[PDB]
Amino acid sequence: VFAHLQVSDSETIDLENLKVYQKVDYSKTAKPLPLYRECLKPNTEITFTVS
RNA sequence: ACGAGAACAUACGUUCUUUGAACCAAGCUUCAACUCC
Repeated sequence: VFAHLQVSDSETIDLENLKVYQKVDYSKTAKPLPLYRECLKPNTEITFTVS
């Protein structure tokens, strides 16, 4: 079933939609962890072509 | 004082002419740059 799913990449997202976040863990109460990862800012549209 | 004596089975002559080791065939199939604290 996965040999017949054709998914491509996306078009090149503009570089202004990237934002560096703090990785926070929330088990009982939120506390930060020293790890920043460069994510996308929310409500950002990314376009794929899947067949 | 031998059915004997003398006498090269020798001379000449391209294993040679024509002939694709070719034809067909995806280096591909399945994978999250990821999990934990």
